[PDB]
Amino acid sequence: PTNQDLQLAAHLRSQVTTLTRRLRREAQADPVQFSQLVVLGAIDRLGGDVTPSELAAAERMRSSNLAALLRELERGGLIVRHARTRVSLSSEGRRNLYGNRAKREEWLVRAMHACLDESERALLAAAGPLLTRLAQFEE
Amino acid sequence: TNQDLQLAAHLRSQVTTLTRRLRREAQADPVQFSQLVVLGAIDRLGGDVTPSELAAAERMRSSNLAALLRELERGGLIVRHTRVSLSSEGRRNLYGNRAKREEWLVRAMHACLDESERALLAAAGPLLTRLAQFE
Repeated sequence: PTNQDLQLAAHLRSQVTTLTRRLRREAQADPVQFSQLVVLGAIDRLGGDVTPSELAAAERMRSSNLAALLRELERGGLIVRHARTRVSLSSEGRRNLYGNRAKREEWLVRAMHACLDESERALLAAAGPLLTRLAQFEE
Repeated sequence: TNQDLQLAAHLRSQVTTLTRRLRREAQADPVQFSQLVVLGAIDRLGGDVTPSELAAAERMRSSNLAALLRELERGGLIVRHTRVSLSSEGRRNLYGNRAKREEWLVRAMHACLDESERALLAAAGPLLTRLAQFE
């Protein structure tokens, strides 16, 4: 393992985490909304019919803490709790999540038109799927 | 914008997924995890922060935050002086965690990518930094 591979990893890490944190700010959502969005996005990611436990585990979230945000989400109609207990997005929940994601994506399009040319977007299109491959790596 | 929107939806997902994978390779349970987030937040802000600027910086709620600090102090990772800083052990945990994510990424990039894939990433990477600094 070369040191140059170590500096490529350091760079890739800072770039991908730094871009992810900017996209966080583009949610345009106060503390309460932001905490809620994370839970919501997590449920949709896991396929939308999930135990509190599975959700806590996937978000390395604490059982105690999720219990309370799940409580807020139901009061606000964004999730629906059945049946073991499983939570789902209500269609208000979807409209909200997809909503925020549509904002962040509009934002990014405008970054990409202002920051990059066509051949640079084409590189990002080739490179982006390799991020997924590293994200899904099993050794 | 159809392609444009396609690219941006993919790109967002690709970045935030690998960043999710990165914080898993902390290999921390929930309690140790929730903590690194405040540690990094404090480090990122220069490390002489009050709870409020902190809570504010990070889109973060104060119940949550107050409770994390007390764990952090008791664990020996932060020092209190109404302002808050990282102890050396806290600087050590944080940077140790960063190192280990890097070590993990290296193995990942050597195992599942070929040489030209890694070079595309070296080439595309910086573009990610520009989109992040788009103020």
